[PDB]
Amino acid sequence: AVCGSVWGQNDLAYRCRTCEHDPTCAICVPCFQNGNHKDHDYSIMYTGGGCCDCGDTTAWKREGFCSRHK
Ligand SMILES: [Zn+2]
Ligand SMILES: [Zn+2]
Ligand SMILES: [Zn+2]
Repeated sequence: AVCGSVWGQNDLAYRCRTCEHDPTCAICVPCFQNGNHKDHDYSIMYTGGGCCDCGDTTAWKREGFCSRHK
């Protein structure tokens, strides 16, 4: 249902300003790759570590969920 990926400080992840509900939101690289963000305002970057928001309706717009957590 909600991605259980976690990553550390020096691990890349994705922000998407089109899909996020808060600037602190982020999704893991595989969730980004398996979703649809063309023409979105997204950036690969470091986030200080985190837990993936893919699948969480409180953190991420449903249209931005990957195929595996939709
Ligand atoms: Zn997006
Ligand atoms: Zn994920
Ligand atoms: Zn996902």
